[PDB]
Amino acid sequence: NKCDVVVVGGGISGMAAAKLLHDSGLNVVVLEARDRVGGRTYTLRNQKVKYVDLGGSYVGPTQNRILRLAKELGLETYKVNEVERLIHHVKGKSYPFRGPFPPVWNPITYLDHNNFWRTMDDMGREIPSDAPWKAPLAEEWDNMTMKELLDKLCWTESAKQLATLFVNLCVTAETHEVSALWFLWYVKQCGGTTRIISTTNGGQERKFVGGSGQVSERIMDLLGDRVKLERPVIYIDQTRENVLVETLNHEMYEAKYVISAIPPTLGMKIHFNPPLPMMRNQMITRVPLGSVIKCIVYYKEPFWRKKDYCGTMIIDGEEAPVAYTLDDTKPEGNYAAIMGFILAHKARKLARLTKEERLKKLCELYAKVLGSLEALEPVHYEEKNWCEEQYSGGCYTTYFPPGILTQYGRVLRQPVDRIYFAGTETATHWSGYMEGAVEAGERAAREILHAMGKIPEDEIWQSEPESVDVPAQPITTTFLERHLPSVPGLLRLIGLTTI
Amino acid sequence: NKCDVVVVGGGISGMAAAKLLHDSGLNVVVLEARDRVGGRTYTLRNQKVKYVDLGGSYVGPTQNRILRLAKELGLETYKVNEVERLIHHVKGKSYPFRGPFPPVWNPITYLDHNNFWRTMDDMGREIPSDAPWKAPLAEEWDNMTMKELLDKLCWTESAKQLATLFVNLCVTAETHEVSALWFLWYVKQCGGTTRIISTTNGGQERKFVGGSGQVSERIMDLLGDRVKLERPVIYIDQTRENVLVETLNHEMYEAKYVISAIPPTLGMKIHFNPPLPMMRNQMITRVPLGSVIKCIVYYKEPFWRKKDYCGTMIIDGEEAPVAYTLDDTKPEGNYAAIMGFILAHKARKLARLTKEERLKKLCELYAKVLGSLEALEPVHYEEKNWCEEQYSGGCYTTYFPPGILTQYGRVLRQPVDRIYFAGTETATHWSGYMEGAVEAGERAAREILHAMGKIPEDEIWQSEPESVDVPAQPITTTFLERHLPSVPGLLRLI
Ligand SMILES: *[C]C1=C([C])[C]=C2C(=[C]1)N([C][C]([O])[C]([O])[C]([O])[C]OP([O])(=O)OP([O])(=O)O[C][C]1O[C](N3[C]=NC4=C3N=[C]N=C4[N])[C]([O])[C]1[O])C1=NC(=O)[N]C(=O)C1=N2/[C]=[C]/[C]=N/[C]1[C][C]C2=C1[C]=[C][C]=C2[O]
Ligand SMILES: *[C]C1=C([C])[C]=[C@@]23C(=[C]1)N([C][C]([O])[C]([O])[C]([O])[C]OP([O])(=O)OP([O])(=O)O[C][C]1O[C](N4[C]=NC5=C4N=[C]N=C5[N])[C]([O])[C]1[O])C1=NC(=O)[N]C(=O)C1=N2/C3=[C]\[C]=N\[C]1[C][C]C2=C1[C]=[C][C]=C2[O]
Repeated sequence: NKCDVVVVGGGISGMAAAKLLHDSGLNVVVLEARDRVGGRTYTLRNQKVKYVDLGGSYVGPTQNRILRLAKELGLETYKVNEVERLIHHVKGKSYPFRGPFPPVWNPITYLDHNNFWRTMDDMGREIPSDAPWKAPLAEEWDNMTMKELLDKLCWTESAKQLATLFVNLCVTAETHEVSALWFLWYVKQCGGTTRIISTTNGGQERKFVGGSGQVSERIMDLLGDRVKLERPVIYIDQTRENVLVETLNHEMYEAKYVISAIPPTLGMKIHFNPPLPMMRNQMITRVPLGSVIKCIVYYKEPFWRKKDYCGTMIIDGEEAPVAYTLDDTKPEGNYAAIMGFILAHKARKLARLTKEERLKKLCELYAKVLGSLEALEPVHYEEKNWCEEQYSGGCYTTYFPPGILTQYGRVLRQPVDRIYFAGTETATHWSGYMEGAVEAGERAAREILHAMGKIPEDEIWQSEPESVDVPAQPITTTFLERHLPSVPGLLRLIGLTTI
Repeated sequence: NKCDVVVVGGGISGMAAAKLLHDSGLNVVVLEARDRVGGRTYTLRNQKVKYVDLGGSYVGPTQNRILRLAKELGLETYKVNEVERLIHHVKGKSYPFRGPFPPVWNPITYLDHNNFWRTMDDMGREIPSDAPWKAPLAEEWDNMTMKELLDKLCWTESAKQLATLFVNLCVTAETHEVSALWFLWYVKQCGGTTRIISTTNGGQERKFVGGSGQVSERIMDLLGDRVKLERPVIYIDQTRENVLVETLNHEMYEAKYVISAIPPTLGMKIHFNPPLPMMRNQMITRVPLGSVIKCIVYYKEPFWRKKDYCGTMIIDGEEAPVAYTLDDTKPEGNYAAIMGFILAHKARKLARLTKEERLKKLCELYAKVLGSLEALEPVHYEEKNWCEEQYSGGCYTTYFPPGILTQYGRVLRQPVDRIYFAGTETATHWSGYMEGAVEAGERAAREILHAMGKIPEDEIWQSEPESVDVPAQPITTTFLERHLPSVPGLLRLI
């Protein structure tokens, strides 16, 4: 029945909002639709895998909020294996390489590639993290898909192919489905292209020893019985003095304040009284989540290490079920495993097959890519298709189709009376990640502490001190990288010497 | 509690599905979220307007299902006023014309305009009505917004402006928000561009004497207490023998079968057990509805008629709140009124203003466009912003963004166990219209009669005889129209 704040959803965002509110002295109830916490993070434990993240997993430098929350809860990180060579597989052939980026040899191609990654960052510098619709060319960029932007920028097929795979990997969606403004914002707010794509020194450097699921789990341990499992919220009433929140299993909760810590579109699953304002009413129907299957294939040993590969594969082409892999072996060197994502339209297509048919297609790809028969000899397999989840809607996160971010963007974290909004989609730094869930969660909680007159307005957005355990190297460019011209740029320099 | 079929939603689609099922002898319950029926149709009555459709309104030839259901319920149509000249207002100036299409004088422009309309129809002829994702070039067309198509096709800004207005009017959405495939399908499935845009001989020929809201109303009359108002469906259980449907106000219903007669995306408002299959689970998050405000300004007389205008204005530019108008005067010649739509991003912008501020912006525009002071002298005003409606989501209908129709399109009317799907979005002829709501309703009903073994498989999709009251003239082109070249075409010949 009664409390200070009801928090809808017990994902990392929800759970962090509740921990902060509870730490301040308030009575909080967490209402969770599922028979578990973690939401888009999930750690499976059985004797074959010991543990494994089937959802959100990677953390790295500049993500200091999740690093600190998890450290306070007693968790450690280990480094993802990047000791040996990465592999770029392209037109059915594998090209090993070190350093974060696959090298490019053809000099026209090299100019195209260097110029695309650079323009992404150039364009990002014009887009404010906390208000992407305020970019100078916001309308123009939002009225274009990433497919159109790529068609314009990329003067070689090789760059366009690589860029496309980047978009798919990064946002689990096709280039033609996403707003250019949105995607450009999404990359910028993670610290730019290098930070977002890297293992060493980037978004993929690390994982939690024991799995990311322990973050949500351990906050539930702190909160005890204030977390209610199997309580899908169906109904929110704001017409009376206190807010009434109703659940499917028929309970009623009453509070001063609500934090909604669910995917924006999952707000649809709740009936509102009074009705939502028009903008939010239509916004929650415009913001789908991408499609992905996360697959892990176990082997008796990390056999790729012996051929001097780390396990990272960037695999091109339509025929490949999985376009990106990472070593998923434990710190100890056991439970050898390759993690792979089946992305976007391929998550839709290959969902038709059986678990076993997917296992096979993957082993056959890895065998081809790593050039190793051993890859046909898996000891175990685990997969999750996030597309089938009623209480996630997809993964990793929410994408914005063309024309939406500028028309409805401002509305995402605009409070509706006594409803305040968390969830990683409303974050301003690493939105779409476990990091952004922690940011949005703590900031929504702090918005309420302000409404309650417990803290000053200037205390709502709070900066985070850098992890001492996971420090960030700065992102460096070279002189040439900065100043070498585009393909159209070389061309113009040729039409000018010739005259 | 118990019955044969629960129909979720009491719009025209739901209501037609229930009428048919009940006419067969089955026990049907209609569960309606609102305190009224009609859904996206709504007739307001007060002394000032007598009656007015604030939602779906127009009907015309080739829409035989709505014509017939309405005739059987005792309704009549009248013809929308198109006796005097239409007006094309372009770059701040008004160009009156007769015939369906605003004429084009500059010969390069003429070739661009003729070609754009013609390509739309050519493209449509390769898109199957009942399966758009089976068009030969389905992926290509679906991976492109209408904005990209228009940028390719249109070699003059005048054609591109006119086409863009056409897109906004027709689907209440911006050219950059919509799949090319989807919009091209939408137009073809209404009989092509001429059919969809015309008054005389098209989708805008007619209205119902008394308002279109009487269709839903009268069916509720027939069904009496089988219609439950203020029952938002919150939960559907298919795990047990009979389907269990729960409502917000706390009642439980039990049936052999469910028809869902709501906007696809409004399916999100319902928790399912078992969970929906993956494709539908995601699909219902990918399919928004457009944004529109329907506005009707009353005048003591239909003054435009005296200046030899009918009331139809096609108004260009960003500054104009309303891009399209029609005469909304009653058949008798009284309650003079201009109906106008505020479309797409203009619905979102102008929603910030007050009712009165919108009235003024509109009167000033009409005064300018009709060139009459009388337009500044309104006697009454009514408007509805469909964007604010929790149980509609927007109007007129659902649009498909790029890449969605081919990836999820096959899933819209695929039954989920014992749930079958109606609502105009699942129609194959005038989907998006009251006509499609009737088609999808009767066909979802007939799918259940088949599941029950009451009718053969070949009787699920049934053809409709032509209205004798509202007959269709055939769509004609001229020799020149067919064979005159594009702009790039003239160029190549040079
Ligand atoms: C799924 C996923 C996967 C598979 C993967 C990934 C991901 C995911 N990610 C993401 C994450 O996870 C997220 O962000 C988080 O988790 C979110 O959170 P939040 O905000 O809190 O929310 P959620 O979780 O969802 O929660 C919610 C809750 O609620 C509930 N509900 C609903 N409804 C309702 C409820 N309740 C009551 N009532 C009602 N009505 C539910 O149930 C829940 O619980 C991630 N992240 C991170 O951080 N990391 C990672 O790793 C991840 N992952 C991903 C990754 C990827 N990566 C990649 C590779 C390479 C690359 C990339 C990217 C980019 C670039 C590159 O290069
Ligand atoms: C809104 C609108 C407007 C404003 C206008 C218009 C329209 C609209 N339209 C459309 C119609 O109306 C539609 O289609 C119909 O109505 C639909 O129906 P259905 O399918 O049945 O569905 P609905 O209505 O929505 O219903 C549903 C129901 O349900 C319910 N719910 C929900 N949720 C729930 C429920 N329940 C229980 N539970 C739950 N959960 C709701 O509430 C409801 O009731 C139209 N149409 C026609 O036909 N006509 C007309 O007029 C119309 N409108 C329009 C028009 C326009 N036009 C234009 C001008 C010129 C042009 C155009 C177009 C194109 C071209 C051109 O040129």
